[PDB]
Amino acid sequence: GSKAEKTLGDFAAEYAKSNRSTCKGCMEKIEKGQVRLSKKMVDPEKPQLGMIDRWYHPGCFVKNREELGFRPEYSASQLKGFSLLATEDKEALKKQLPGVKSEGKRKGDEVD
Ligand SMILES: [Zn+2]
Repeated sequence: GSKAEKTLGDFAAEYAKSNRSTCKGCMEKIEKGQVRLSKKMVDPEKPQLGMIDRWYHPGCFVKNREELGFRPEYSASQLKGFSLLATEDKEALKKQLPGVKSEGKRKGDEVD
């Protein structure tokens, strides 16, 4: 099967469908109807349950980005489903954690 271009295959973004998600970045519950992010990794406080989709707030996932293992080549523009958020949230995620384009992600010479 073909490789993905919208995600690096390690972290995700969506609106919070529920208050059942809790931010591991500060240990407070994530609010329904606003953005929530997660990373896939084995939980370091309970490794026995294996790789989980560990949830974080829009501020907190940037605060621990370097613990989560982000690099500029694959910032918030490489989260799952990021493109389906509102334009103001897509801008605000990049404004805190922006991705490098110099790899040739969009030159204006792809489909044009
Ligand atoms: Zn938080």
